[PDB]
Amino acid sequence: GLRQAERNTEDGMSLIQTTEGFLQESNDIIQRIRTLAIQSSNGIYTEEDRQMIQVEVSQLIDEVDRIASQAEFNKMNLLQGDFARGSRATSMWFHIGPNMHQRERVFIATMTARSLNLKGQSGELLSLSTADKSNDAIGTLDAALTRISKQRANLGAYFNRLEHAAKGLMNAYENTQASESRIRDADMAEETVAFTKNQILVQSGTAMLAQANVRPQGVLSLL
Amino acid sequence: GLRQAERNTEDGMSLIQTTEGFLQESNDIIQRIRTLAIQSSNGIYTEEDRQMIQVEVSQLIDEVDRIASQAEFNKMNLLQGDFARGSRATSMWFHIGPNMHQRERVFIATMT
Amino acid sequence: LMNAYENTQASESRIRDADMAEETVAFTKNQILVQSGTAMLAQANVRPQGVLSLL
Repeated sequence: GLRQAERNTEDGMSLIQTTEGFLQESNDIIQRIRTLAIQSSNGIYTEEDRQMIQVEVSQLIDEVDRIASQAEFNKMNLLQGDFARGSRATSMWFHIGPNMHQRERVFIATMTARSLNLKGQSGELLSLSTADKSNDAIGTLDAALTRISKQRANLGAYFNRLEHAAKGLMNAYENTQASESRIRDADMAEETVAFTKNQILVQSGTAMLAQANVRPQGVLSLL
Repeated sequence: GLRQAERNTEDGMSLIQTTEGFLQESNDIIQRIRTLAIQSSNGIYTEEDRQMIQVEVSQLIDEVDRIASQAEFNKMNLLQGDFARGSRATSMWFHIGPNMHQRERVFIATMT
Repeated sequence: LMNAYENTQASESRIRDADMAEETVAFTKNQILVQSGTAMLAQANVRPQGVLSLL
């Protein structure tokens, strides 16, 4: 059980790292969006230039949604929110122990464009078409960065806890294996000594028996 | 009696070794929270940063409690205080000897 | 995609690739046990040889 639990913990660690992998790209894209919004707020650009910036924003919000709906693991989509706090669809657990309910729960919040305020509830994207609604567009991008960073911090906490659990599982496995060996495993030297003593005994006994069969022939001389 | 007592000694020794191995990782974790606390005391961090490192703090405290409640031996928990000094639940005696009595108590403090 | 590739390859190696250290340890233990077992079998083969001294 300890060996299997160590393996399971290390698999879950791999899962956490592969989720943080997509989280990194999401963070970088949101940061680029914030830089573009800072640029667009300037008063020297006309409406056409802001429209080009909006084309860029739409194009690299679409792939944010792409990572949200495609960041996957072994036949499990991760960032859709199936393993969120209030999610009903499913729950994610790690069996990190060798007996009964030695499990743990891991939460991954929604990371779709809707949840990050990059997309409206009706499907409209965050717009940089004019200065007025692009000046406050930063006020949603910093919140999106904060949410992404908070999820990353949660994932890192799970990472560290799973590392400590794996090390402890390995130590406990070694100690328990040693303890079991000291009870079931046989010491070769002492058992060999006993076997040699018994072998000498059986040879002596069979020699003495064989010489004991010839004892009663002495009476035959009387006849 | 002596032959069996030596086996009793070595199995109690194994139990002690297992307990120490369990406590090792808890010591390391507590060191980690101490480092995190020293980091958090700085005056440049904001409240949200302190909260997000408190996330890791909680994810370490629950690990400590998990280790305390799950560190087990042959059908007996150890770190939960069952074998403490004032503990009423049970007591531990190692029969390191070939005749009656010759037992020695071993105390394990609560680690919750 | 490159990041996902490296992470998923790490996971696959985690699940399938063998650890040479522990495998070598087990192999060594098994072959020592094999040597001891064949020595004991050879020794047990000549064990009933002491009976014929009675004849």
